[PDB]
Amino acid sequence: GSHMASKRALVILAKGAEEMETVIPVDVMRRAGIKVTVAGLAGKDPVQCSRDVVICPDASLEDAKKEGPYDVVVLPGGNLGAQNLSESAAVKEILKEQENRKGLIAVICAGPTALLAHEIGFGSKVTTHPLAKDKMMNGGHYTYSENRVEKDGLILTSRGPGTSFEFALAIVEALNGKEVAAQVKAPLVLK
Amino acid sequence: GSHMASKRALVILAKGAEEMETVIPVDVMRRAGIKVTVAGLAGKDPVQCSRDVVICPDASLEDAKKEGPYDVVVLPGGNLGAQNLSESAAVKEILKEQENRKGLIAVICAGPTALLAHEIGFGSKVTTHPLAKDKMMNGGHYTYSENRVEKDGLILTSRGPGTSFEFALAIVEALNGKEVAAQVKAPLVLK
Repeated sequence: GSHMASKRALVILAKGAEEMETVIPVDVMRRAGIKVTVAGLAGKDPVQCSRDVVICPDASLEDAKKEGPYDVVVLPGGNLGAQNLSESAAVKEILKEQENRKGLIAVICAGPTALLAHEIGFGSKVTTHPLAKDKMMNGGHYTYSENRVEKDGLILTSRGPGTSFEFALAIVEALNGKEVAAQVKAPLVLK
Repeated sequence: GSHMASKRALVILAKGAEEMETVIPVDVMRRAGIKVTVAGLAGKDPVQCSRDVVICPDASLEDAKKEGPYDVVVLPGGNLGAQNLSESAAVKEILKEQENRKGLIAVICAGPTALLAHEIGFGSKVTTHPLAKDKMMNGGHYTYSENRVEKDGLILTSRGPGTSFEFALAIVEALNGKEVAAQVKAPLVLK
């Protein structure tokens, strides 16, 4: 078929998610032509984020989970967002399936602690927000990195709001290649 | 009264606004303790942004306009967002009042072309997204800058999604001072 990759992303949006860490990847991936489904963890109703920005999901996770599999599953950070994701059986199942099928998992900031909660990617080199380091490293199930973006095979992690553009472009690069990522980067006026 | 500034921001959210350029300033200003009202240009219902992210306003502009004045009026970019803002009599009135009372106006990316439409801040040094330069400069009503953030008195402009953190921190600095801006910057993991 076509040499032009048509890819799909699942972004899981929980109450208390960091809104910048949600919107930057969604926007940047859509700029790349990735079909992104913003899926509300609890359901389809609008989601109150960490600084009270309210984002309306495209669908409930309930419904979006049925339209899998996805080329990447994306978890934003935010302490409460990460907590909610960590407590979710539905999220456990999706991550496990994604890992089982050798699909990309991309998580940022406090997000990676959801990987810890769900026993996903043990033994990976991972980064997190500096403040989430101890939580992530409790039990020594990973090797820690200070890299702004870290990609260890199909486990892609990043550090904070300030690494969100780099994180999103790394996802684009992994799904669609370097040239597509360069195209999307070009008008962003990034440093 | 208190030596600790309690400040208020009005962010005007139009259909087709750039969602990153909306959420980054809202989040960053709220991190600073600024009371931010995300006001929907057309009303209080959820607003579809440039890459289809849907953000629920705190209020209609109709209602928020009555709770003025604000310490800063913020206009995000996005071509369609900027167009809608440029066509709005309500926005014209708010900007004029803000300029008349020597209050801050902060605009990013395509956003500054709304200043042009409304004849706001003529003779200011301003920047825009590179692609919006010609539109902004039509009629020679401003002096152009390539600075990532440009502040000419009470007219603060910036270039794109990639300058959004710098733009938001500049607003924080203008309202609450350098130390508050440093506090907010510290955990962002910015380059």
